[PDB]
Amino acid sequence: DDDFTAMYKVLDVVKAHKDSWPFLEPVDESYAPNYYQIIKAPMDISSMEKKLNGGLYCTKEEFVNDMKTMFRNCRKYNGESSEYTKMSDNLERCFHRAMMKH
Amino acid sequence: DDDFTAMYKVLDVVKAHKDSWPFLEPVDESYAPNYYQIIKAPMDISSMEKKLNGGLYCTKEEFVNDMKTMFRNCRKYNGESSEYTKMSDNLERCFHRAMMKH
Amino acid sequence: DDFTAMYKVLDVVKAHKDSWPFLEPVDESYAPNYYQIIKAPMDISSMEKKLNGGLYCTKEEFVNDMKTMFRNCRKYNGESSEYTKMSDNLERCFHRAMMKH
Amino acid sequence: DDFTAMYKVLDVVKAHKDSWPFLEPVDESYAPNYYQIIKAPMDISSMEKKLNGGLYCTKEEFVNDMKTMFRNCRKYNGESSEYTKMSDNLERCFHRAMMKH
Ligand SMILES: C=CCn1cc(C(=O)N(C)C2CCN([C@@H](C)c3ccccc3)CC2)c2cc(C)[nH]c2c1=O
Ligand SMILES: C=CCn1cc(C(=O)N(C)C2CCN([C@@H](C)c3ccccc3)CC2)c2cc(C)[nH]c2c1=O
Ligand SMILES: C=CCn1cc(C(=O)N(C)C2CCN([C@@H](C)c3ccccc3)CC2)c2cc(C)[nH]c2c1=O
Ligand SMILES: C=CCn1cc(C(=O)N(C)C2CCN([C@@H](C)c3ccccc3)CC2)c2cc(C)[nH]c2c1=O
Repeated sequence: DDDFTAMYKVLDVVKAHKDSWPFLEPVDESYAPNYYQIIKAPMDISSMEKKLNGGLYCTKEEFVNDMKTMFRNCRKYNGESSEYTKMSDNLERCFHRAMMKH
Repeated sequence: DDDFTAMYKVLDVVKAHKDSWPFLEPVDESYAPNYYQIIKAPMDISSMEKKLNGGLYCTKEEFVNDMKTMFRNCRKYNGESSEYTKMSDNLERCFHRAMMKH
Repeated sequence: DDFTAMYKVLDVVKAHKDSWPFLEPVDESYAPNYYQIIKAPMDISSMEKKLNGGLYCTKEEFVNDMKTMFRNCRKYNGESSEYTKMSDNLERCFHRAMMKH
Repeated sequence: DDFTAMYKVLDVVKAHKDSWPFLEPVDESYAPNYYQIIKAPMDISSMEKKLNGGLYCTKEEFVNDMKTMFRNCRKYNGESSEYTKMSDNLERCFHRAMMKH
């Protein structure tokens, strides 16, 4: 198969994970005060989906980088001890297994 | 062929233009004295890139308004006869061509 | 020339489906004591930095860093590892590209 | 087109009185552990090689390499270094040239 199909299958697996729900859409600032003042490059699963379906991921590289940002942003904003960060770790290990499979 | 994909393609075209380089990042005040005191709403290509990839442009209207602001700030601070203003007219024309294509 | 050739070859390698574990320096949280075991770590981003920094005088000097990158994988993960299968895939791709460019 | 502009800019930059420390990759004998500290080394000769090799599609990557050059200087030598004064001068020079060409 090809890189598109692989990335599509990976996102589907990631979205299905029990802890994906905080990462599905862009962060609502009413739930997270000054998120966009703190986070310079916001990233979420729906934006990755938009880029993928829009033919904007030429290679797996820029896909991994966006994933890397989504998790970096979580850690940065919520802290290492946050419940969101535990979920982020779980989702990261999920993204990793999926990459290895697809 | 989606608002997101269209805006992504447009920004890429704009960044590639010969005169985009002074609009790529937020204005360095060391090159433009008291820029931030004069300009109430600063805007640049990297900020718009971050807004787009963050899922913050619901419609093209939102995007056009930021672009309008970016060029308004240039004319305001540098004046009609400035070399920056010639560049900002060229880039505005570039923004327009891209919006018609994508 | 050699410069442009080395440039095109890294691009081909990065584009390969199995390049993603070789793109950045190894995260020790995924590979315990990697840096204690591997004495000369190498990754695609590091070679890109050397290339762009004018640190590759020869084509050979560059080919040795690539070779080290695959050697390190085999050494650390073993012959039967899933990483080694991807390393093999990335290696012949590298070779195919070197012959074309 | 963008080529000619970037070529003229580099020529102007190379001609500047303070360009000489930035012309070639850093000699580690003058700067101890430079390559251990600086992860992305950049210099004018490397930028010339990329330009002449057709690796700058747009002015954007060219500006980014220039930004790296100066970032490296500041990082390694500090804000109060004589090299950093030279770096500021060369940056002002890069800027005038970019406006002209
Ligand atoms: C870790 C991922 C990024 N991230 C997402 C947050 C976030 O967005 N949330 C928790 C919710 C807000 C409401 N939404 C809507 C769409 C929804 C969906 C289903 C049921 C109720 C509400 C879901 C995500 C959030 C909130 C803080 C304080 N920090 C963060 C944060 O870092
Ligand atoms: C193959 C050669 C180099 N090599 C890389 C490893 C490695 O580092 N990885 C596989 C991951 C680490 C985390 N990153 C992040 C950004 C990521 C990417 C995609 C999904 C989740 C997380 C990607 C590569 C790794 C782990 C072992 C046990 N041996 C190795 C190893 O020999
Ligand atoms: C600022 C730019 C990058 N940068 C270059 C250095 C550097 O390499 N130099 C200054 C010289 C070394 C030898 N060469 C030769 C060609 C030469 C030229 C003229 C007289 C003698 C030798 C020129 C660059 C250097 C040294 C420190 C402590 N930090 C740096 C450093 O940050
Ligand atoms: C045009 C729109 C916004 N705008 C940006 C300016 C600005 O910031 N610049 C032109 C530079 C500053 C330094 N950077 C670096 C990375 C650079 C790039 C190329 C060569 C040298 C240095 C690029 C933008 C600037 C300066 C005045 C007097 N008015 C303005 C101004 O209205």
